[PDB]
Amino acid sequence: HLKPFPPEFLWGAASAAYQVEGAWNEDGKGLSVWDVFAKQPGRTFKGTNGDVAVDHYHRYQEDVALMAEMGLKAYRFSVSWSRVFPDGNGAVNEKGLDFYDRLIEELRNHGIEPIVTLYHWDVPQALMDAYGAWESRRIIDDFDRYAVTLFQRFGDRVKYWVTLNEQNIFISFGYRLGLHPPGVKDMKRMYEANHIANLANAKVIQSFRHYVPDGKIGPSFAYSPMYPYDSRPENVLAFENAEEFQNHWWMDVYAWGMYPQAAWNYLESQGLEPTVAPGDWELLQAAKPDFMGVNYYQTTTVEHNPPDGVGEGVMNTTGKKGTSTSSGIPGLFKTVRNPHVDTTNWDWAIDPVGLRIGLRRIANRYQLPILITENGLGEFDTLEPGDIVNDDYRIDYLRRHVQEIQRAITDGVDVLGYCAWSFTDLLSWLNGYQKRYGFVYVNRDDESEKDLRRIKKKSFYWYQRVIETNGAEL
Amino acid sequence: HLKPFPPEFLWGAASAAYQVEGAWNEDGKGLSVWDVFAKQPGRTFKGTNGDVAVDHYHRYQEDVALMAEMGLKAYRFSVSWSRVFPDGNGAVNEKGLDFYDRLIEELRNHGIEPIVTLYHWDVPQALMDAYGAWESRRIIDDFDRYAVTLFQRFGDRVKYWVTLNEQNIFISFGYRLGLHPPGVKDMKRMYEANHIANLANAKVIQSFRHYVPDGKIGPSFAYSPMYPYDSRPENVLAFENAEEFQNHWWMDVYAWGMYPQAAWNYLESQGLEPTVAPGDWELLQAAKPDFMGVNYYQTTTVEHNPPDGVGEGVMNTTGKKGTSTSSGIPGLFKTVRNPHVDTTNWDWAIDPVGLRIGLRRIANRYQLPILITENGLGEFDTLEPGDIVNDDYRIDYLRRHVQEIQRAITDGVDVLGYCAWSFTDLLSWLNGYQKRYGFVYVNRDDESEKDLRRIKKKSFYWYQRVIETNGAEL
Ligand SMILES: O=P(O)(O)OC[C@H]1O[C@@H](O)[C@H](O)[C@@H](O)[C@@H]1O
Ligand SMILES: O=P(O)(O)OC[C@H]1O[C@@H](O)[C@H](O)[C@@H](O)[C@@H]1O
Repeated sequence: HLKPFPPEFLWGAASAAYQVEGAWNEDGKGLSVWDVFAKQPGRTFKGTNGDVAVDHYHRYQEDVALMAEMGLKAYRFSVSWSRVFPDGNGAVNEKGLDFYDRLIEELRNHGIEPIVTLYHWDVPQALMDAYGAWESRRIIDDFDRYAVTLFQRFGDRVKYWVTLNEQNIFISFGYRLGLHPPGVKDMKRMYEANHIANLANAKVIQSFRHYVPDGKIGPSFAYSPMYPYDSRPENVLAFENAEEFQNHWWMDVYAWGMYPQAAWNYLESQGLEPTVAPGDWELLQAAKPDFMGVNYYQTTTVEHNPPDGVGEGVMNTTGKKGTSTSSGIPGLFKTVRNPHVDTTNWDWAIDPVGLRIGLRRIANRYQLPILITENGLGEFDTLEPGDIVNDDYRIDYLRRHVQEIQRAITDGVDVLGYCAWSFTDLLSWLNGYQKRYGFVYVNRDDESEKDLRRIKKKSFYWYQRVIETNGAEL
Repeated sequence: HLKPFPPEFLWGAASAAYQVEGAWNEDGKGLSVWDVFAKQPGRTFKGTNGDVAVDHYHRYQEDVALMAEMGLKAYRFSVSWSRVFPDGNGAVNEKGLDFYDRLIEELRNHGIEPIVTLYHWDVPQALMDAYGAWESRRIIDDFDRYAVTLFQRFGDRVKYWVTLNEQNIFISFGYRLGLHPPGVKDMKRMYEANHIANLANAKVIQSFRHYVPDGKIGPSFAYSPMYPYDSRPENVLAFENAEEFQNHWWMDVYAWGMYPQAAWNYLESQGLEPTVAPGDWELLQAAKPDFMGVNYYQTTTVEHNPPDGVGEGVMNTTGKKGTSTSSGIPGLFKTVRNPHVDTTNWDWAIDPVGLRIGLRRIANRYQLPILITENGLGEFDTLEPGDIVNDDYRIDYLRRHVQEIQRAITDGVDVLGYCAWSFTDLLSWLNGYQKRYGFVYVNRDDESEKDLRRIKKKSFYWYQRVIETNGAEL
């Protein structure tokens, strides 16, 4: 017998500024590292970039009207740092703030709760130019100043805040895999910037307690819960290393203010552990969040990896299912295909029970409320005659995940809300447009920009009914 | 490259008073619940009991000399509460305290560190008669009077103390399985008694901070780390249930003063959650231990268990391999044979890497030092002419477990010592005498005490060499 979703459950949907806004140089916006990075030849699929994206900066009023039509309780979006401080640390651009003000007013005027994400990977290029951005402690006070500006300006209107979105992703992709700005492949630098990002997160949660005392705030972690392949003890030990190295490495710092000891020691033995200054541990431990943001898409199964074994694998860019290969850390663990779940054609696991497992792990380990900030299925959509997009695949994925959430709530996990990814189709950081996540189809592809018109998918109406029946009808 | 065992590592061996002492009615000792229980027909194998056991009460000088010959750094034993308070809570039996004084003096005169266990399952029968022993809050103050009696008498000479030894066993075997005193099969009563023992534990740790400010104290948990059968999400979820219900239910209280939420809610949904009094959480949270004691023998593998599925299983007390059957909680998990490890003739898994995994989990979850208070292999031994016992099976098991401890120390786990179970052969609570654990064979069986003579097994000389080289030579 399932509990119902609490009466004030935030049924949400989410975006990210670069992925959606466009207007990349209007009204005084400065350059971000993704403005520069995406125009480098060969970085992004068919040269796609966010100059226009889906042009939400100009079309937000139509976008919010579709949200109100849908009945969204909440909308999560990111603020573009380079719209607010074109220099990162110089004068504030009032036109930048004014757009987010207009967006929030538009949201409230329709009874939609705004959830403001502070950082979704778009640090101003000037700060990377001036001092290497996340590799310098100077970004801590610059990021604080930016966050305080938003707190003072929108705190009276925004209850829910997310600090850093998927810090493990932009640190990892940006400094170990070289796939994101700044395009670095250097684990020593990766963990230095990661540590500085941890301090930046902690500093702004501290500021938030001062400036928005009645608000709620937390980082959002890209969480892939680890599984052992089988009950072979070597495989279970590999799972212990993987969950601590991939997940606790970040979530223990968010929740407890301290890195896990075994992973630290392994980094120390390699000379990779971050530099620590007086006052770091005090700050990190004094910044408890109200919730743990969670972006979930899939679980990961691991097995034993000998000292000689797998390192970086082969990411699935194409869509040709089967093209991924095992990624690992020699001596600790390597990934392996989970024979008991389906995958998308991008080799992503379809594992809604894994969401319940991950929600249970966070509550069991930290006793924190959880806001699901991102969950969704990316797939090709066909526009059929009569403005019909039949994305039954997308409905099937979201339904099962929402079902497992309800089971998590019945187990006792405190789930504050759920933000499907995404509201409209949007620009993928690297893979262009044809892998869509939206409830609302946007009329463009990789070659033709067309007119960017919004078309309601079948999933739009499925999710309209979910919100109307507070989850009772799925 | 492995770290060495720390220079003050407590290389130990262990026993329990009922299992070893004998002299059940000598020198003013009162009856314990096990004196009474084991003499009820059908409770124990071939009617074996602790009347004589291996007569360590009279023979402790011989036994300590053998410890000294082996070069033991520490000896862990339990104090028989009914020797000290014959009626549990009245006047002290000075002769009872005097035995443990002579024992501790004998150990210190041979340079062996005593590790005193306060409770190893033998509450005096008179407290069971007066108010039902662990089922009544009365026991909190009675157990405290007894602990403080020991603290004041021996605190000057004993630095390392264990409170409750395997609370999860004597509570669940006593109140859920009906296999230990008081022979109850009632889940509601089991969790009430469990909660009272949590309070008794916290109360004496609190008293210890006053009476033995320089000592170190912890409970000792019977830890079987759980494994999922495979990466099937339903099986990983049964692992999450199993680890929380069987392990976190006790260790979270010991480390954090808090029961885990999902397990609590499942018990509440069944009317099984314990009665909580004002001030309980305050006491439980303000009694941090210096270490987590760990009794390890095996891991447990689990799979999905439907709500009509498995409950109590068949236990193996004979010695014929393949007799045990699955046990579980319907709707949460059930155990299953781990196909990737061997088992003993009693169906206990042999999983030395599981010890590393369990030690890693405790450090990762609680950041506590660990004292391994029990680990050993129980098997039939053959006494060969010339008083020779070749127990290579025991050496092999101890060697691989001690090896995995060093890998755990290298990972960063703070392991304070290792107490092999047991120093001499002793009486098994239910299994009689033939399932032997000792380094020192004791000449007796289930039918005759014979001359109870002590015979060093081959593993005696192996462990002697382990200690002499501080574990460099295994
Ligand atoms: O590469 P894909 O399939 O388009 O997935 C990208 C999505 O994956 C998530 O990790 C990001 O938070 C999103 O911003 C992004 O939309
Ligand atoms: O294997 P057996 O004979 O059932 O014994 C298990 C042993 O290990 C633990 O369960 C107890 O702490 C010991 O007292 C006991 O002797």
